[PDB]
Amino acid sequence: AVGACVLCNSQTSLRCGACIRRPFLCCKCCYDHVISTSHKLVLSVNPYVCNAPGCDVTDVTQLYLGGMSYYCKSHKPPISFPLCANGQVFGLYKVTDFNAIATCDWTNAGDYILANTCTERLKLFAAETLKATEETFKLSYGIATVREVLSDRELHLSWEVGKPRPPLNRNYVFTGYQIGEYTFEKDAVVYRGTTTYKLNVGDYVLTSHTVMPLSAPTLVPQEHYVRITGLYPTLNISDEFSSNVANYQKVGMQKYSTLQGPPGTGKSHFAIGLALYYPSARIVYTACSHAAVDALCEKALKYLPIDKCSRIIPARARVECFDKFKVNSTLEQYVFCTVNALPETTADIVVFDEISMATNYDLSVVNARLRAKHYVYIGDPAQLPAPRTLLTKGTLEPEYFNSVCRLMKTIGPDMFLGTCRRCPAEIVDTVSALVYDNKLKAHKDKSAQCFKMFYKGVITHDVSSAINRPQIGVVREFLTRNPAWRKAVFISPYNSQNAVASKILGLPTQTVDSSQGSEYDYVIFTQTTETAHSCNVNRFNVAITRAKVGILCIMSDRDLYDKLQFTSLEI
Ligand SMILES: [Zn+2]
Ligand SMILES: [Zn+2]
Ligand SMILES: [Zn+2]
Repeated sequence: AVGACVLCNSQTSLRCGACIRRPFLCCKCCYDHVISTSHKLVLSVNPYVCNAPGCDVTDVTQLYLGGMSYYCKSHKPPISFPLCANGQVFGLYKVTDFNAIATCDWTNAGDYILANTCTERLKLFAAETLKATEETFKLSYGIATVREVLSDRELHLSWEVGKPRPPLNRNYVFTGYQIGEYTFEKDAVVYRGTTTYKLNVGDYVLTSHTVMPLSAPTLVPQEHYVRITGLYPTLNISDEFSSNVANYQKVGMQKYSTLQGPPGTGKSHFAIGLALYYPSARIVYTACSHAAVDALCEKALKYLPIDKCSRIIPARARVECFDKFKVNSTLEQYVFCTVNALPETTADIVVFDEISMATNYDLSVVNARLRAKHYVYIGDPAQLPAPRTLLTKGTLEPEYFNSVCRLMKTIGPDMFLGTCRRCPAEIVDTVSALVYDNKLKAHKDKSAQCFKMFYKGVITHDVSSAINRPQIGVVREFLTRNPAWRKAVFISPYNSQNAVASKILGLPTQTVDSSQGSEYDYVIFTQTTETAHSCNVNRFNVAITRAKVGILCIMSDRDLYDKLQFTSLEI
């Protein structure tokens, strides 16, 4: 019951009992929370409530200080002072944005906009409130019961009555009962057991968690040094990494640094190269996803001592991680760990990659568990953000993804990798104009294997996941005449479309959001629909920037189709 205001940092003992995170408020600000919102319960060592028997008066605007206890207007003694007096609430040591953040439901984009345009402490209140609201609601979907078990990879499901049903994507992970975590893909449903337990009938919940509080800021205050501080540069750096030396120096002359790395521009190369320039430094490589850390591991396995590297895995192990480094050895000079599994340690340089996919919660967790001399944030605000499962009204723009992306979109990034080495020029040219203001350059020539076709087709829906069978049919007609594409990866914005494409075409499939950070020779993309999800420029950017040799885009949107600097196909 001891703390300081979360708005002006004035110590007090008053906590709001209506806020889900019960923050500490001083006497001057508590008055504005209570007199401007619906939040009227104030908490202290003793609940501010009428102490008279049988009274339900909890509104502090209706309460009075009588003697040492608190009473309402119908029970207060003659000599009593109003608790809410002189723009203050009685407490020891005797706001609009805070009010919005405290009263919002996190379903509108404006909520997330405020949560990133506010003060740091407010940013941390919003983050923890959001996570809480996300969790307190994950308990309101129906439960799953197995009708019949057909194969080892497919089941029949029966859903509970009264509650809504959660979608069947990997984003919606489930805990089985403790038979292990499970994911489902949309009659028959495909099941994926983190273990090889033969899911039987009579078996049966959405994963959840407990919102631990936060303490560290999203970004530590910036520090600009006069020279490389805390690190010892080499003087014989491989020529393969020589282009990044001027950037590798800025990292050492600053507390934190921002790198915008468009697709195929060499982000992982910059990351592992930072260690070769500082060969004595302890480096923690972290990201929110397991695939990102594994990508950084695979890159290290080529340029770094395989004996100074460790892949930290959570004891609760769902996906397969990297199995070529020492597992769970925090003592190594090179530690590769997801944010949630971060140990409480120290380092010289911390590298946080895939920053577009980070939440302000993740950023705080890192600035806490990891105390370091230099933090490096690598990503691209023109790529996809982390899913905000409560956001249903409005679109979150890149400047509101997190604090780092806001910086990259407002003041600019500290470093910008401007040469794409992966994609054919046709792709590079298209994205450079679409999201990079023509600042992205192409190293490769035009492949002449980048084609586009405008075909709206027919849109069917499995619940809400979209499907366009006619667009799959067009792809089938294309594969019969382009054999070199039988190895192509099918990519779409919809899981259901991918499922239908797997069966009809036989190609490996991937959603755009799951394709992020992956590269492929040939890519086949069907927009499937003309929706805000299907036409998002970040999503379209990621999708087409996956191809190294060729791409075929079956388009549903006239604008994005015209912008594709590809050869048009007819059929
Ligand atoms: Zn205050
Ligand atoms: Zn409140
Ligand atoms: Zn009373």
